[PDB]
Amino acid sequence: SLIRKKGFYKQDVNKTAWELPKTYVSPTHVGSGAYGSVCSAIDKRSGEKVAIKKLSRPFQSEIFAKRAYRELLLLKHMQHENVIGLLDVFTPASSLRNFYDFYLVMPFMQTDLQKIMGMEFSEEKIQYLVYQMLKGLKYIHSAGVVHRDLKPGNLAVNEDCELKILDFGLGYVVTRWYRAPEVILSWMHYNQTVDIWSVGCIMAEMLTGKTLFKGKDYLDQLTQILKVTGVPGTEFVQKLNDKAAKSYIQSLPQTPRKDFTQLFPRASPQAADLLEKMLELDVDKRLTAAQALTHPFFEPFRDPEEETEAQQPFDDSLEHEKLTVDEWKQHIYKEIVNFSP
Ligand SMILES: Cc1cn(-c2cccc(C(=O)Nc3ccc(Oc4ccncc4)cc3)c2)cn1
Repeated sequence: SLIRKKGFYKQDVNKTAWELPKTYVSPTHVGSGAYGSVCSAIDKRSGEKVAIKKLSRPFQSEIFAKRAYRELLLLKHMQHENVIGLLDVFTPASSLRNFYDFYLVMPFMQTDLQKIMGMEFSEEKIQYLVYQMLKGLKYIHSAGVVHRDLKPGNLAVNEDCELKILDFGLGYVVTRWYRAPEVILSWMHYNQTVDIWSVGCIMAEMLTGKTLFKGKDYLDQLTQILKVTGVPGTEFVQKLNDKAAKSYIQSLPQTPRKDFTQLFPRASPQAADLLEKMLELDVDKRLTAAQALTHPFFEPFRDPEEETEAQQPFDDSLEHEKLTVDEWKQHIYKEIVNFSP
């Protein structure tokens, strides 16, 4: 029996106890989150900087354990340069009795779009960033995984504006500025283009420095959205499965739509055209990621070779299962043992 597996040391990070393999040195607090915390560290085998997320009591309930397992599997499955992935995964535990937590090792990302937002970007920087976003989205979408909560805080960037999508595939009055109207209002069934709406919202915010859509409640956010999209016509209205929402729309002053040239008076024609095609209420007309990648806005950067798809769909399998915390610990433990970098 052991206290922790050999080649592990104990060190305080941000005033909590961490247990790390010897190969990871110089841990430095990065952030504390809702289900874990993150430090940066150096892999002395190569001197590369990595992020390490310590899961916080993942085995306190079945909900917590399923969540932790899902994050592990989603990170393991995706292999794309614009989608954050798994470099390593470990636990200091030597047994199931000793198994209390585990750690995920990922490439270190300096910051994210939320921290460098607020300000107006050059259209070339917007081109590069949004192109990377759409490549990552095309990949996870091709694996059958949607994000559903894409926002600037979910888009990590390093100093060279290399971008990785975070937190893919996961009440009160939480902010929903970047969520698609069909998600907020559940007035028709959604598809993968829910993320494309978010891209539009983010791109607009880069062009203007101002958040496109806010509002204290869902009705106010809808009013702000219709200011931009215009009140939709009968073709869209017929697709609503919410009869009260349909009646509400048909009873509004029928305000026409766009001149996104007028809405975004400093954007290029290609930027405004792409925004027009992403900020589209009709979920069957809104661009997919793959279609948006073909748009003239990305011509200076476009490389179809980089626009890869996942070779296999994301496949779990236990996603519907209702198991005990002990069984979830068994499966997670197996996955950690079987990992290979
Ligand atoms: C609860 C849940 C989470 N997930 C999930 C799924 C897929 C990816 C991530 C994720 O990006 N996680 C992640 C993001 C940022 C992290 O922190 C950094 C900080 C700096 N550089 C790199 C990573 C660590 C983990 C999380 C599914 N269910």
